[PDB]
Formats: sequence, structure tokens, C-alpha cells
Amino acid sequence: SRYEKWEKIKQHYQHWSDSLSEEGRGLLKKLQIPIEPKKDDIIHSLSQEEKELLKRIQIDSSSTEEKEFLKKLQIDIRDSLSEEEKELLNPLSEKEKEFLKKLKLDIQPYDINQRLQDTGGLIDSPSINLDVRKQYKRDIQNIDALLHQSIGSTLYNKIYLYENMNINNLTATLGADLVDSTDNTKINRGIFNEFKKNFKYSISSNYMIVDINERPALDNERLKWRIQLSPDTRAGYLENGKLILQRNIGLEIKDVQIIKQSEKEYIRIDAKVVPKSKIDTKIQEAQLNINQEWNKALGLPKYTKLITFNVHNRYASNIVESAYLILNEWKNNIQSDLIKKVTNYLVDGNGRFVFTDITLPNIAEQYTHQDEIYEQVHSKGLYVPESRSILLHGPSKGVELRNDSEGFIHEFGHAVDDYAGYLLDKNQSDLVTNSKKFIDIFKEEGSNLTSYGRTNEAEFFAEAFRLMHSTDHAERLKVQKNAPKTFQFINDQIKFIINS
Ligand SMILES: COCc1cccc(S(=O)(=O)N(CC(C)C)[C@@H](C(=O)NO)C(C)C)c1
Ligand SMILES: [Zn+2]
Repeated sequence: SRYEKWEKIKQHYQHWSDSLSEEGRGLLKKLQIPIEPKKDDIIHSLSQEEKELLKRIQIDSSSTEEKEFLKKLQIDIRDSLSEEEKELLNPLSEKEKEFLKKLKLDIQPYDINQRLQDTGGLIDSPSINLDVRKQYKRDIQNIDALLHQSIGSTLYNKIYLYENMNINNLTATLGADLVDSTDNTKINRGIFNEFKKNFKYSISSNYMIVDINERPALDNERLKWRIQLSPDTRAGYLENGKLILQRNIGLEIKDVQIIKQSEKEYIRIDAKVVPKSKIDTKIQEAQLNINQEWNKALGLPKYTKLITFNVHNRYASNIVESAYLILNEWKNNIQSDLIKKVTNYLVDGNGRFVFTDITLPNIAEQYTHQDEIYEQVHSKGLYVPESRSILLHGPSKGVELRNDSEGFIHEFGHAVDDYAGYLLDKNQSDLVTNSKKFIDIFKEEGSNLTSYGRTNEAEFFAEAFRLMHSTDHAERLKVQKNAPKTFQFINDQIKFIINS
């Protein structure tokens, strides 16, 4: 019985609940309901030239919510003028982006669970204001102290706990086409099998909030987790039949099936709570294995640390399994000599291929070279010349690209750009796209390739490189055709690098 099971759990935690102080309850409430920014106070703090700038700016050219909040911000600023003006109003200026980069630090909500997920538990990551960073730390530590009572040896194997979830949260890449296009009540059997094949374990770095009784799905809640706790899993009762689980727990995926609820298809994920260290072990074992493979394959020292698994979140095992596929497509589409030469260069600078489910501003390969948070970047992928590293963020959705394999190759094009400029002058060590020859090439052919390739010389080069190494024959030819100077320039650098 649903209501019986509910009361039985509430009872188990009744003394715990009644013992909560005023600050303890408010802390638990603040966690469930994050404190949103005050858009009135934000707008008030802007100069009226910045308001006009924020009024007419196309904000999506830069999170979706950040753009949605800014659009919520813009709409609130725009609701004082004409109807005709608003209907009319419906890359960036370097004045515009430079403005948004500083505005991003003022619109961040105080969200404990989000701070944990983004950092993967590494809350000392210098990606937010120090004072706020210390505030999260106090709350998190205090919540840890609150969640001290375990589920117990009696209840752990007599109950199931449930969690409805949006697919895009795990990976927005597969979430785009896991629902059948022809029939949205159906799940694409193809993607499901791959999804199921690579999900063997999961990690929760924040506080999971689960339902005692299964709640009917909302709009984009196509994932329905069924969780069995372990006897010493620490938790707390929340009002309206919910449990808050301790942070830093591991989940073994026991079964992934397609089920039917109300003539619509959902994915059920059965998972059992295990020690997080047990899963961290499997991750570290996988990290050492993939490095052993690629050290031999690349002609590198046996113990070279090149590939990093910075994995802390709910779709952990796929981040691991995707890195294998990504590097394989990378190996297949790029000359082995171009690869070895450039990779050895990265290793000289103690570089890494970082595959992670935490946000890039919280990746040490970035923030140790980027002190200003307004210069810190989150995106699907990145190349950081200061650390000679490629960073790839699994969960997020990427701009204009299909899979992550194309994303990595694009990032590798950045390393090629780097290495080309180094060989050109080993004392200056600048990017070859900063050379005047390529600059003029960009001024001409810079608008022929992909939309994002129009951003700058470095980006144009990377996009060009990616398309020149695509599996699609047509897109290789488009570069050779629409950007012949760029096409030849890269082949020049590739020849240059190999013959070193
Ligand atoms: C499905 O994955 C797609 C994907 C893979 C890798 C990176 C990204 S990206 O973040 O959108 N991205 C631009 C794209 C076109 C490479 C970043 C970038 O120029 N890196 O060097 C750019 C925003 C800084 C997306
Ligand atoms: Zn790029």
C-alpha cells in the first residue's frame, strides 16, 4: 500500500523530524527551493546604456535558463514601450559579450544541489565568488550533519524509492532523439539499446530528492528511476511523501527497460545504492586501462597520464564509454603521424584529454589558468593552450555539431593550430592562426564554412579542420571548394608538422 508505506517511513524518521531546529528546516527548504535572483535588483543595478544594450541584444548568440532568465530579464525591461516596438524587436558585439561575461556572475541563483552537481562535490573550485563559495560549504556541511539517520536494516529491502527525470539532464545529445519523431508516445528502440548498453553505474554527488510513492510523469519526464537503498544509506523525511538522500552515493544499474504507463512509453531505470568508492574504483580502473591502450598505440611511455576521467554525476559510466568511442573515431579519421606528433607535444606540456560530467569552469585544466570567473567558459568542449588540454563535457548539448566525436576532432584542430605556430617559432610560441597570412585568409573565406566558424580565426581553423576530416565525403569537398585557401593552408601545416 502506498499510504501505508508512506506512514511507515515517516514514523521511522518521526523523532528525527521533530528534533529539527528552525535553522535545520529552513536549510532543508532552501535546498529544495533554490533562491532565485531578484530581477528587479539586477535591472536597477545597470546603467541605462546597459539597459538599452540588454534591451535589444540577441541573447542566444553566446545555460538555456540563463538565456531564459536574461530574456525574462529583457522582457521585464521591455514592458514599458510600444507594442509595435516589441513586435519589431522580436555573433555578438565584443562590447556585448564582454558585458554578458560580467553579467553572468550576478544572475546565479543560490542552488546547493546545482553547486554540487556542477562541481561534482569539489566545492572549493574557484568558479564562484569566494564568500558565496564559503556559504555553500557551510550549508552543505550542515546538511551532512542533519542527514545522520540511516534507512535501517529493516526497511531497506522492503521499499522502493522513485525519481522522475528529464533525459537531457543525463545527456542532451541523446535526449534530442530518444523520443520517436513520428510518435512522441514511443521510445526509439535504436537509441535505447545503446543507452542501455553503456549504463552500468551512476553517481550522485548532490542530495537526491526521491518520492516514496511513484509520481506520474510530467511533460519531459520520460525517465522513471526505481531505487533500492542500502541498509546504512543516510536519509531524511520531507513533507508530502519524499526522502532526501545523503550526497556522494553510488548506484549500480540493475535493469533498464521500456515500460508502458497510460499508453505512453517511458524508460524505467532500476538501480541499487552501493558505496561510491566501489564505483570510483571501476572508473579509476577504466582510466588506467584506456591510458595503457593509448600509450602503446601512440608510442608513449607506459605510465603516461594523458586521458582523465573527471566523472562525478548520474550518467557516469557513459562518459567513460564515450571516451573510448570518441578516441577511436579520432584515430580513424586523422593520420597517425599527425596524431602522434601533436599528442607528444601536448604531453610535453603535461596536457590531458579530460572527459567529464562536471562543468568546465570547475576543471583544473582551465581554472588554474583562468582566475577571472568572467573569463571562465562552460561549453561542450574546449582547448586550453596554457595547459595543452582538451576538455569535453558529456552532458551538455553542443552548437551545430552532431556527436561528440566531431567535437573532439574540432578541439584537436585547436591543438594542431597551437603546434603549427610553435614549430614556426619555438621561442614566441603563438597560434598559427595569429599569423598574418591566415588572418587575411580568414578575412576572405571566413564566412564560407559553418556559422560558428565565423567567430574568429582560431574557430574558423578548427571548424575547417573538422570538416576536412569528416566521414562524410561531401563535407570534405565543401571545404576544398568553398574555402580553397583555408583548405590548402591546413594541409600545409599538416605536412609541416609531420615532417618535423
Ligand atoms: C555534441 O558536441 C558538440 C560540441 C563538441 C565540442 C565543443 C562544442 S562547443 O562548445 O559548442 N564549441 C563550438 C563547437 C562548434 C566546436 C566550443 C569550441 O569552439 N571549442 O573549441 C565553443 C562554444 C567554445 C560542441
Ligand atoms: Zn573551438
